[PDB]
Amino acid sequence: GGPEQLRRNLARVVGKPPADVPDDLIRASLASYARYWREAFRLPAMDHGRLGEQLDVIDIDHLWSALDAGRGAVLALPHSGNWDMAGVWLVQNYGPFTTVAERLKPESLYRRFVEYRESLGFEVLPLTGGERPPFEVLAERLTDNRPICLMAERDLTRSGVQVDFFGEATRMPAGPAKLAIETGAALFPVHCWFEGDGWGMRVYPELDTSSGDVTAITQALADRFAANIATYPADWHMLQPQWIADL
Ligand SMILES: CCCCCCCCCCCCCCCC(=O)O
Ligand SMILES: [Mg+2]
Repeated sequence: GGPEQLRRNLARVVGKPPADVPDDLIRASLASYARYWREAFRLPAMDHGRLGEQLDVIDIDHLWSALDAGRGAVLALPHSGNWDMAGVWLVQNYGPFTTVAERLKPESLYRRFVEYRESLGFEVLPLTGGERPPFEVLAERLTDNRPICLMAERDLTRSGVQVDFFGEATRMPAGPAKLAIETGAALFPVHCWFEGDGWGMRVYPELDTSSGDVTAITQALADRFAANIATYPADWHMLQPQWIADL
């Protein structure tokens, strides 16, 4: 989609026609987008121990307490800030975790990305073409009282859950809700953003699963993502189509 699709996505976040999205916001979002890729370049070579010691996560005790209760946890977050840096922080402060990635094309580029995240200490499952269904591995991780992390605000396929997002229809993956219902794992929304020259991260209160309804739960997740993106609009680098009307 590139910058023009980014402008159109920011138009929803901010409630204005694409043409009226503030110039300063478009600028900051492109700078934020550039920063992610500049950090991805060097992140495998940074001092991960130092980063784990010196960065903080607001309300990380949410997660720790879910793991003290033996429940496992689903950390669901949007494409904001540098989520790979948060992953480094979790690897250093808790240990390796499991996640999931679209099997991009070409396979050589997919492998580049796998190597990148594996060098950060993550276990990355292919969304397609792996030995086992990713869901089933994830559920086994949760039942072993482990955290999993899922990028959770975009899934524009037939099986994605339709939710309202900044007042308009989009689709988000059902996995986070499905996994929490099936395993009892706590479903924590997470947000990452850029905090000056550093990184801001927060774990939010777990989502109520009493409804047993994937669509209601995913809507609550979307609502929290929308509130967090609204706080740091420039850090949500969604340059791909997000809302259904843009497909
Ligand atoms: C604040 C608590 C720790 C949060 C850690 C979250 C780590 C997220 C890691 C995601 C890795 C996969 C991202 C690539 C997927 C894609 O966009 O195709
Ligand atoms: Mg309840």
